[PDB]
Amino acid sequence: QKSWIESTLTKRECVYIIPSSKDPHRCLPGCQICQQLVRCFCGRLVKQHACFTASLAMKYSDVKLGEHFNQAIEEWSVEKHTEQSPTDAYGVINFQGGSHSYRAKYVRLSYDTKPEIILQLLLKEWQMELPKLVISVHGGMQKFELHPRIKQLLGKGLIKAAVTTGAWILTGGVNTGVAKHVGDALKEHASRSSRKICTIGIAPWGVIENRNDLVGRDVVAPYQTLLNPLSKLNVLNNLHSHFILVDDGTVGKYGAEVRLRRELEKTINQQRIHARIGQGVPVVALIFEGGPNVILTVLEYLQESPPVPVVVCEGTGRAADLLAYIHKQTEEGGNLPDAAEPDIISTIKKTFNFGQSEAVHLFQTMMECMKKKELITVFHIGSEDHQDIDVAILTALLKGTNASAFDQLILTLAWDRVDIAKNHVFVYGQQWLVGSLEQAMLDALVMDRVSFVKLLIENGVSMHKFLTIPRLEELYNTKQGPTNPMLFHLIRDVKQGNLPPGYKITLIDIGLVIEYLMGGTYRCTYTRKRFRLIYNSLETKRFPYPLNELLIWACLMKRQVMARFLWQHGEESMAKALVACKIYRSMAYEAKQSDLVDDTSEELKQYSNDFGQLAVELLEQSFRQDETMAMKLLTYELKNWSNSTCLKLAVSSRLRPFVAHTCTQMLLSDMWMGRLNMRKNSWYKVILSILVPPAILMLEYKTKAEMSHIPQSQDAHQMTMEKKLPITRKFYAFYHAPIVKFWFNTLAYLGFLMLYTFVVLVKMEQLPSVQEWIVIAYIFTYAIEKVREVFMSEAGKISQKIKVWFSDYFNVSDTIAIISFFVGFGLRFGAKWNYINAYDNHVFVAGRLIYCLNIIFWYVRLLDFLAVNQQAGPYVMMIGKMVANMFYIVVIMALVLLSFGVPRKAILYPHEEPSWSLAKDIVFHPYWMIFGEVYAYEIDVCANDSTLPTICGPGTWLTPFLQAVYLFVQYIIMVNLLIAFFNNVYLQVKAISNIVWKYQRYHFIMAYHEKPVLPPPLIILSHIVSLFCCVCKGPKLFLTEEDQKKLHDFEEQCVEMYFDEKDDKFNSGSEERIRVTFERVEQMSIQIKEVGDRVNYIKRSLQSLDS
Amino acid sequence: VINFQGGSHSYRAKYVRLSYDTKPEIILQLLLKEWQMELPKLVISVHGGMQKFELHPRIKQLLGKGLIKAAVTTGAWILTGGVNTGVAKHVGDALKEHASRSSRKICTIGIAPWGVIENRNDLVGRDVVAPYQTLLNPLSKLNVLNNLHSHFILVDDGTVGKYGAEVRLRRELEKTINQQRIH
Ligand SMILES: CCCCCCCC/C=C/CCCCCCCC(=O)O[C@@H](COC(=O)CCCCCCCCCCCCCCC)COP(=O)([O-])OCC[N+](C)(C)C
Ligand SMILES: CCCCCCCC/C=C/CCCCCCCC(=O)O[C@@H](COC(=O)CCCCCCCCCCCCCCC)COP(=O)([O-])OCC[N+](C)(C)C
Ligand SMILES: CCCCCCCC/C=C/CCCCCCCC(=O)O[C@@H](COC(=O)CCCCCCCCCCCCCCC)COP(=O)([O-])OCC[N+](C)(C)C
Ligand SMILES: CCCCCCCC/C=C/CCCCCCCC(=O)O[C@@H](COC(=O)CCCCCCCCCCCCCCC)COP(=O)([O-])OCC[N+](C)(C)C
Ligand SMILES: CCCCCCCC/C=C/CCCCCCCC(=O)O[C@@H](COC(=O)CCCCCCCCCCCCCCC)COP(=O)([O-])OCC[N+](C)(C)C
Ligand SMILES: CCCCCCCC/C=C\CCCCCCCC(=O)O[C@@H](COC(=O)CCCCCCCCCCCCCCC)COP(=O)([O-])OCC[N+](C)(C)C
Ligand SMILES: CCCCCCCC/C=C\CCCCCCCC(=O)O[C@@H](COC(=O)CCCCCCCCCCCCCCC)COP(=O)([O-])OCC[N+](C)(C)C
Ligand SMILES: CCCCCCCC/C=C\CCCCCCCC(=O)O[C@@H](COC(=O)CCCCCCCCCCCCCCC)COP(=O)([O-])OCC[N+](C)(C)C
Ligand SMILES: CCCCCCCC/C=C\CCCCCCCC(=O)O[C@@H](COC(=O)CCCCCCCCCCCCCCC)COP(=O)([O-])OCC[N+](C)(C)C
Ligand SMILES: CCCCCCCC/C=C\CCCCCCCC(=O)O[C@@H](COC(=O)CCCCCCCCCCCCCCC)COP(=O)([O-])OCC[N+](C)(C)C
Ligand SMILES: CCCCCCCC/C=C\CCCCCCCC(=O)O[C@@H](COC(=O)CCCCCCCCCCCCCCC)COP(=O)([O-])OCC[N+](C)(C)C
Ligand SMILES: C[C@@H]1CC[C@@]2(OC1)O[C@H]1C[C@H]3[C@@H]4CC=C5C[C@@H](OCCC(CO)CO)CC[C@]5(C)[C@H]4CC[C@]3(C)[C@H]1[C@@H]2C
Ligand SMILES: Oc1ccc2c3c1O[C@H]1c4oc5ccccc5c4C[C@@]4(O)[C@@H](C2)N(CC2CC2)CC[C@]314
Repeated sequence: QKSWIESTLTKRECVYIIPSSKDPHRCLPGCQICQQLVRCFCGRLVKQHACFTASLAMKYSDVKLGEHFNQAIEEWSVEKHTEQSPTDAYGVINFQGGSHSYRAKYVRLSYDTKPEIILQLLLKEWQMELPKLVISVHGGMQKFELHPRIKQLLGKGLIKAAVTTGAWILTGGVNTGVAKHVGDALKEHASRSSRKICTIGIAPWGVIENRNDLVGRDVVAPYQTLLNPLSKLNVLNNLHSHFILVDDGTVGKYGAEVRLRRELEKTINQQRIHARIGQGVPVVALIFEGGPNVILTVLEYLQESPPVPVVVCEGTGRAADLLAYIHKQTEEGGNLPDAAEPDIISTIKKTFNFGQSEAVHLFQTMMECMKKKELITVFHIGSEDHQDIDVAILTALLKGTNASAFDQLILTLAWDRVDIAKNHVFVYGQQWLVGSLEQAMLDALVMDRVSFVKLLIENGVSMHKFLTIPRLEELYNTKQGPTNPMLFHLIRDVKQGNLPPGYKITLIDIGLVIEYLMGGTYRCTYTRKRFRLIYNSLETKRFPYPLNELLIWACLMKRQVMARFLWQHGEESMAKALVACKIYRSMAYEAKQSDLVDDTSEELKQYSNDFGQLAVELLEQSFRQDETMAMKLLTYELKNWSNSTCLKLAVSSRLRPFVAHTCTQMLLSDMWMGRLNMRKNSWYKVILSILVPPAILMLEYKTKAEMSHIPQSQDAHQMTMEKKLPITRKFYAFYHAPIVKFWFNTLAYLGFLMLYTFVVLVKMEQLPSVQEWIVIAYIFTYAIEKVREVFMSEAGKISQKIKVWFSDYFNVSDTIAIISFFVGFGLRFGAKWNYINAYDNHVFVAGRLIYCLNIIFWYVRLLDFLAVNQQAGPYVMMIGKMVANMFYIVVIMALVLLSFGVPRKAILYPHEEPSWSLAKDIVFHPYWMIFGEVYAYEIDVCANDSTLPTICGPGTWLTPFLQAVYLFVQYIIMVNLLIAFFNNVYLQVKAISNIVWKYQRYHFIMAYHEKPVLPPPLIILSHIVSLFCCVCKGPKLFLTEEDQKKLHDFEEQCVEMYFDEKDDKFNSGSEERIRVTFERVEQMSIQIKEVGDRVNYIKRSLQSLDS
Repeated sequence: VINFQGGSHSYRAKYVRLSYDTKPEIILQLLLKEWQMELPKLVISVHGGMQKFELHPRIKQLLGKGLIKAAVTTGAWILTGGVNTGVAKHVGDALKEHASRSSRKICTIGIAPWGVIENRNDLVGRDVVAPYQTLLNPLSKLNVLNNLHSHFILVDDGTVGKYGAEVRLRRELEKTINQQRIH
């Protein structure tokens, strides 16, 4: 029937009508007054039942003929004579808008609803979250009027208890008594926190007004909140979210829900608070201004398994304050103080007039409520006692119901409340079991509870003894937390597609993910021989560096707040940040290349740039402390990250601000020098020493101690271990310096162009000249070296070597230049000569003309040599970026060109056959007009000074007007638009070009450590040796053990200085000092007004003691 | 190194395990040259009662702050009992509140015995960076070292138990510093 409520829930009607006690009121003609006023013992009168069965019985006189044997008059029970029926009510009970819209729900169910059915209602149907706290408020109806001061504290404490725990608040529902003060607390401090606060009012379907207006199946009914003057009944409170309405008889009969509300508390406390915690949901009882039936409710909570605790307030003044006074004058669980019962029972009867007879009956309840003091928490207002009742609500669930501190701690873990756990669980004197704090850590890591991981580490948990292999197997294999939906896609990409449905993840599989993300020759510690054998066997079952293992975990599970926390703890801070920058970057690249409805690539790319910024800020901190030791931090092997290097990790991430940072640029500048001391040399001297080999020995070099921060080769280190440096060592130092390899290739390249310019300008005979064979020998041997750069570069995959190398500009240009040369040399050399006149062989012409065009590639390649300079380099990279940026302005200039050329050719040349010359003529002249050529005497072809007098004809007077418009658009609009484009894009392209230039000095300078000594006409001598030693049989930074110790102390010290100066800059800013002033002046305003009230309590005794 | 299991930070420290009959010139030669320590300008030998406990919160801030600003502004050594019972628990919690990585200037030297200390056999080793736990052992009653010290001097007369051998040697250390020139 498209209604889950109708198949399960229940209305119920009083179908069998028993009249009232004896008496109809007045009005002698008795036959009419038995219908007009006589109520049913149901409670409603006889004309409102309508009783489809007994409607045929009311016509006789009524149901059930007369006197009915007085024992049988009482016989109406709601079980026997009150018949059940389907729904009649559910929908939205939207209150008339005050501050906001304020929707809510209702059900109208029976009394005999089973406890499993009512639990099934709240969770599944109404889409509510299973809570972590139930605050059942209880007090007295209709009494009223807290003070203004106490209204703020009890109001604020009830909210911050519920929004920080995600609690249900069970109220009476109706606006009398408690719920008026519960909702006014919601009026003050809402902050739209009804998403987290779910106040559930359990009222009856009785004393509520406008019950017949709520009649309806799936009806969004409006409901008014106007205080009805003539009436005395109660309305619902506007700031509730859900209503449960129970009817036993009818309007009046003010109790049916006391059992059902209490049975609801039993069902929640039997449900698990979380899918990892065996403890059940706690229930607390808050007591405002109370009553006579309240005392039976408080005692019914304490006498139960489990013993639900009770929180009692004071200051309101009723039975609430009786429980405050009775609990106060009482020590631990003995009978009484001195005999002051005439003072107690007198105080009981001033609340409600009992009169010494059953006021004694209240005292047996007051002596059982002073008995269980441990489960009673009184909140004394006026001495800031126990600090904001939300502490005292949550503390009351820890003092009584004796359980382990583990049970106290894991309860706070579900609430996500550390200030209760720090100040009331980790107190002095608390004794802990051996494995309890470890089980708390395992729960807190899965549940993404960062501030508890911080608390458990400070209170004794060691991650070294904690983080085992099977436990870290679990941390990946949880769905009981915020998981990454991307990790399972990464695992199937490295296991070739096999996916069983259960599939507990192994660490052999995670390592294959890390090696896939880090790329290159990265080898994780999971996929090596030592780990696989001890993984088969299952101390050695622990990890040496646990916080390296969890930092990867937090990144792969996309738990950034956990990752930032686990980064600060442990060693190798700048390295872990660069690894994390790479791991998120690779997952961001996999996210785009994957068919998911949730991209989450911009989230990972932001996370990659956060750790990248941390790496730069640690390098800046290390560079300010000591320049030389910071350059060592860039190049020492890490021994926990696949023997990699902080440069190699940042270059792998393409993290430009690290490579462009002034520390790496000093290191790159010093690797360029080699063992030459180019601070006290000159570039004149390096070039001179290439041409004059004996001039090498007059050059100042660097000592072994001036090179401890520079990585070297293995055999280059052997040269340094031994004015030092005898003769044959100084030749190795010179010719293997990258600066020398450069000029020794540059001078050979300039001599190459001088020859290849000579070849192409001078007449070519049949056989090549001596100059031309030197050219061929260069480009051939130059091509071999380019083949060697491809094969022997970085990445094991041969096709991946290809994709990197064709990504640079001049490497693609070299490929076209090398191929087209031998196409040209082939046509040139391998052609049948004529012997009568050259250039009657069109194959030889085509070969020569390729030389004339191929030489452009080799002059533009001088920009490639010019880009080594600090000033010229950024401009060369700038030219390319400006061409790409101005493309669409130039396209517009090309359409304006064709808009003019086509009509000019059409008007001036009306008698043309189809020819490809027409394509030339519509483009040619209008293009040269952009560049200054007006063609002054071809304008106005019918003039006397015209150089085209035969073109004069019909309508050629239009073309001067066309060309006037053309050049206005080209120079005056489009050329000046293009000047303006470059001006206003200059600074941000010059800036980008500086960083790109500085980034790519790494790949440039680290290439010259691997290039041979000898330039590309003579390099073939070096390729023979390279094949000789390979068939027959990069740089590292060496450190002794006392220099690794001094370096690790430097890395640790500079990280400590980083977080201290970061905290000192935040605490000393103007923004933070104003607000801490703001928060203290707020508290001082509270105290002085409250001390100002105490000193007014002093002057009452001044008038007394003056008397 | 007797590196404590990381709480707030790494918190390294040293130890020696020496005798009772060490000559006063030898113990002075130990602290300065070998452990690369600076000769101080103040020695604050704290003394109190073991295992008693629990200062108030208000008095914990003033006595905590005053002991640090005495030591960081003078470059002082603080001589404690070393073990976590009694005084050194309150000396180190002063270091927890107002550290500001000022262990570069603060050199708290704990002189404990090699007796009542737990995990003494785990510290057995020539040039060994040994790990050391700070877990409150429930069944036990013995004392652990305090994590926020920097140097430990450990004197054994008999064995575990026998709670006094260092009272003479700690006092003879104070004689050697007061015979050295402050500058
Ligand atoms: C004697 C006279 C005869 C010849 C004179 C005429 C000479 C003509 C003038 C030519 C201009 C010369 C300079 C070229 C600059 C190219 C820029 C570049 O590198 O772009 C990209 C090439 O990315 C690649 O993957 C390229 C792969 C193959 C090589 C490209 C050949 C282009 C041919 C040119 C066509 C003309 C050739 C016609 C002539 C034969 C760089 O990569 P990316 O953009 O960073 O993205 C890479 C990553 N990705 C792989 C994931 C996408
Ligand atoms: C990492 C990437 C960068 C590296 C790239 C490196 C690879 C570069 C690849 C280069 C290869 C390019 C093609 C070669 C020429 C063939 C095309 C052609 O037009 O041939 C002509 C010459 O035909 C001949 O038989 C004579 C050729 C003599 C040898 C020179 C070409 C090969 C050299 C290559 C050395 C390169 C090796 C470099 C070292 C590895 C055919 O026409 P014809 O015969 O003239 O005319 C016939 C009619 N008639 C007789 C009536 C006139
Ligand atoms: C200074 C350069 C111009 C000079 C020529 C040499 C060019 C040198 C290289 C330039 C780099 C290219 C820049 C980006 C464009 C990529 C390719 C492309 O065409 O894309 C566009 C399609 O194209 C069109 O919509 C128009 C096609 C007409 C081109 C005709 C050339 C006329 C100019 C010739 C000169 C006549 C001179 C007469 C006047 C003096 C669309 O863009 P896209 O594909 O979506 O990509 C854009 C950016 N994105 C990747 C972020 C989306
Ligand atoms: C924007 C709109 C433009 C129009 C679009 C339509 C284009 C249609 C193109 C058509 C060209 C083919 C038709 C002609 C056939 C060859 C014969 C010939 O004319 O030879 C002539 C030269 O010219 C040539 O040899 C041809 C020129 C080829 C380049 C054309 C560029 C086209 C595309 C752009 C590529 C640019 C590169 C960049 C690309 C990225 C030789 O003869 P002559 O010079 O008359 O001299 C006579 C005297 N003689 C006997 C002594 C020699
Ligand atoms: C890469 C970025 C994209 C660039 C954009 C596209 C580039 C433009 C592409 C244009 C296409 C090429 C046009 C020529 C067509 C073929 C010519 C031919 O067949 O014969 C002609 C050969 O003449 C030539 O070969 C020279 C061609 C003129 C030079 C063009 C310079 C570019 C100017 C524009 C640059 C900006 C263009 C703005 C765009 C609107 C001669 O005719 P014939 O019949 O062989 O002989 C006649 C005999 N007679 C000579 C003795 C009288
Ligand atoms: C690949 C890299 C090599 C490295 C470079 C050094 C090695 C190269 C060195 C020398 C090789 C020269 C070839 C040997 C034959 C000598 C004859 C000769 O040249 O006679 C000519 C004189 O011309 C000259 O003296 C120079 C001619 C080339 C111009 C550039 C010279 C400087 C290049 C290198 C130094 C600059 C370095 C700049 C940077 C510091 C006279 O002309 P012809 O020859 O009678 O007539 C030509 C007609 N034919 C062609 C049709 C036959
Ligand atoms: C057939 C096609 C061969 C394949 C082409 C494809 C590329 C092949 C690879 C490379 C190109 C060839 C290598 C150079 C040798 C040239 C040979 C030659 O003919 O020399 C001639 C002169 O030559 C000279 O006097 C100098 C020649 C080379 C000088 C440069 C190399 C020195 C540097 C170190 C590097 C060493 C070289 C590097 C090697 C990689 C002698 O020949 P000839 O006939 O007696 O006389 C010439 C004309 N005559 C008869 C009118 C007088
Ligand atoms: C991957 C690289 C691929 C390279 C492919 C290799 C291409 C090889 C292509 C062609 C081979 C040419 C050999 C001859 C073929 C038959 C014609 C013939 O014999 O002679 C005719 C030649 O006519 C011409 O036009 C010759 C030039 C053609 C090549 C054009 C440049 C291509 C390279 C672009 C630049 C490189 C860019 C590449 C950069 C990537 C006419 O001459 P003849 O007959 O001797 O007699 C005179 C006239 N008679 C007959 C009237 C008397
Ligand atoms: C046999 C006779 C032998 C000598 C003759 C040949 C002389 C030598 C060859 C050429 C001229 C260079 C001489 C000046 C060098 C200055 C040093 C310098 O600072 O270099 C910078 C650029 O280094 C370069 O190499 C820039 C490019 C020049 C070589 C290639 C020719 C392109 C430019 C010209 C083409 C034609 C131009 C148009 C006009 C025709 C690099 O240094 P930096 O960043 O400034 O920082 C200084 C510290 N550092 C050096 C440690 C890095
Ligand atoms: C038909 C008539 C034509 C009409 C006119 C129109 C046609 C003429 C138009 C354009 C011609 C200009 C060509 C250069 C354009 C490069 C653009 C580029 O992408 O550069 C790239 C590098 O490239 C450089 O840094 C270029 C360096 C070499 C200079 C170019 C040669 C010009 C000089 C010789 C000329 C001498 C003249 C005589 C010879 C004939 C940079 O690319 P990017 O955008 O920064 O991308 C981001 C970085 N990334 C690459 C790593 C991914
Ligand atoms: C409109 C703006 C204000 C201007 C006001 C003043 C001007 C009034 C407006 C327009 C004037 C049009 C007529 C003038 C020609 C008189 C001379 C003549 O004969 O010329 C030629 C013909 O010329 C023609 O046959 C005219 C062609 C039609 C032009 C279409 C509109 C042009 C302007 C665009 C639209 C306008 C809007 C444009 C947007 C601003 C010569 O040919 P012929 O006769 O054979 O000569 C003998 C040749 N023979 C000896 C070689 C054999
Ligand atoms: C959007 C833009 C509109 C303008 C435009 O670009 C695109 O549209 C293009 C189409 C081109 C024509 C296509 C076909 C031919 C036929 C050919 O027939 C051989 C004849 C003879 C050779 O001698 C046989 O022997 C001669 C050339 C011609 C007319 C082209 C001329 C240029 C034109 C007009 C181009 C022009 C730049
Ligand atoms: O930062 C770099 C600093 C210096 C150099 C490079 C850098 O990056 C490269 C790059 O990229 C460019 C993009 C656009 C325009 C020019 C370039 C260049 C130029 C270059 O090709 C070049 C010099 N050498 C070879 C040449 C022998 C010197 C190789 C490396 C190279």
